[PDB]
Order: sequence, then C-alpha cells, then structure tokens
Amino acid sequence: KIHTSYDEQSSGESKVKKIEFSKFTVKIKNKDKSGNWTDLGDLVVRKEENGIDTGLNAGGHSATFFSLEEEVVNNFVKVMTEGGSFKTSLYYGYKEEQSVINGIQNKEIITKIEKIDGTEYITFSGDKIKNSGDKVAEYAISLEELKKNLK
Repeated sequence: KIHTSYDEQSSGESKVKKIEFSKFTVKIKNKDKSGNWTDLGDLVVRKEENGIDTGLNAGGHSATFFSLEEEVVNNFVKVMTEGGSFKTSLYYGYKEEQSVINGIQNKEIITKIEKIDGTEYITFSGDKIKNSGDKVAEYAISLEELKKNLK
C-alpha cells in the first residue's frame, strides 16, 4: 500500500504602482446568477493618447474589460461621474462571456448611478452572455473612487 498528500498557500499586499498621471485602479463588482452585486476584483484604467483602455484584475486572472476612442475620453468620464450613454471603440468584458472571444466594435454603453451599501456605484449593460439566459452582463464600479481620478 501507499499514501501521500501535498498542500501549499501564499499571499501578498502592496501599494507600489505607476503614477495617477499614467494609470489608476478602482473597484469592480458583477451580478451573479442570484441577480445580486458580488465582488470581482479591480479595474486598471490606462490613460493612453488615443482614448482610454481598461483592464479587469481579479484574484487569479486579468484581461481587457473595455476601451474607447480619443473622441470619448471626456465623454466616458462624464457618464462615469454623472451617468449617460456613449458608444465605445471596443467592449471585451471579463472571461466566460460571448464578447470576450473577439470583442464588440462600436458597442453602446448605457451607464446609471445607483447606491448599494452607502457608497454611490455606477452600473452598465455589457454584452449578452450565454451562461445566464439571454441576459446582459451587468457590473458595478465605485463612482466615488472613479471621481478621485476623473475630476
């Protein structure tokens, strides 16, 4: 007879990243199968010359979340501190979705302000996933943490 086993665990935390004048990072939550907001990770907003480019950064995975043209830079910032509806150059979303396979060009993003737990959040209608039932992938970002870098 033989018997063997193994187990390992590791973690770390630090606040050492590129300056606010180059990129910034904010919270992000998603709607589960129960239709309730649940934590997902963080959103790295990179301030490029030719628009804005954003990337989801969860506890074991990362990818492009959405991106917009130079003509939408101030426009996106407006709908992300006050709400509104402007088109985006590309919308990929998080993994396990129908858009993330390739991306959606010219994708219409309709934002709205809503509270959740005493902080003001912003929610928006993404692509139509195939793991829920003809629904849209919906999310929530701390509008109060966006304002810190959107003002």
